[PDB]
Amino acid sequence: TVTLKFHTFMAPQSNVWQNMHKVWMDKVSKESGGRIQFEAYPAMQLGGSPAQLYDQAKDGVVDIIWTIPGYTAGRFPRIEVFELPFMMTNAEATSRACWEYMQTMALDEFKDTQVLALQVHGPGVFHTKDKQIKTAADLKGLKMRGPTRQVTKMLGYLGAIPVGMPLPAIPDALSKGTIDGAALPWEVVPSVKVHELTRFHSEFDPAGGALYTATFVLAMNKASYQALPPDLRKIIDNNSGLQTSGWLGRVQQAGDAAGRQAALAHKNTIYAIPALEAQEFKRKAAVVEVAWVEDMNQRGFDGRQLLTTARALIAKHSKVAA
Repeated sequence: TVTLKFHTFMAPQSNVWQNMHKVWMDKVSKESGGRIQFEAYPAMQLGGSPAQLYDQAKDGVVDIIWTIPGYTAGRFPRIEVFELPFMMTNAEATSRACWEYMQTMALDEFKDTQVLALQVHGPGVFHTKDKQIKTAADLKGLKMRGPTRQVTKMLGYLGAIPVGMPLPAIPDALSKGTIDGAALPWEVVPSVKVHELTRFHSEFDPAGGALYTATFVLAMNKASYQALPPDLRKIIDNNSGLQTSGWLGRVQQAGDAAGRQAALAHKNTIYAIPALEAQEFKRKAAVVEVAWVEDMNQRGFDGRQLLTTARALIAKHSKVAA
């Protein structure tokens, strides 16, 4: 028997905790006949900032974490390709692409942990207190939250004043007024009561693509993983990799419907930006991927190859998960 400590920043009443984290741990426990048990901690209950989750797993403070790599500035530069403007098709396909990309192109980026899964969320949405966002000019001078440097870089090119912060910080920032709005997918909105703190929501019609998504890593302490009995390690392996990555993304995007409905029930205004206007967003944001390629080249990586591969892998896995 082995008890693994799991830590993350999600609230327990969230779509992620209830339908991804608890489900994954329970499947692992059940498939092991109860030999693998978890002491699970949501809502950063074991202390620290969300940016510190990855190092807690690496350092063996806990055994497994689920975090956004970009919560730790410039630590994980190559996975950021999936956060560039208008990259994602759907989360399941793009999550599968993320897994294969890191495994084949950038295996050393996470080599200090045992990566169990990699995934993205559904299409990003704008949530604002006062201003409806119909065109990019409506963002001018608004203080807008993003989760990672590539999303805040895009927001800056759209004319917003970008503010980086992790998910749990968003309510206190909305309430004290250090931000006017936030970029989030629909699925997470009710877990932070953002439909109660904002009045206007602008999504992108699917015909125009997805403005952005963020990447997530499910990472395990390497010592803890190597210390498992081979039979229990196999159970962990069976619940790691490509299929698990796609499944996590699929479930995260499947919660978007419920978030939109919570907004609608609260009598908020939802607008869908049509594909034609989406083209003005892509025009304004087009330099972000050019700058990322240049940053990768300066880091000694093959930035053009990484972006070329990422688009191809998204295309390929979208044939599987359409």
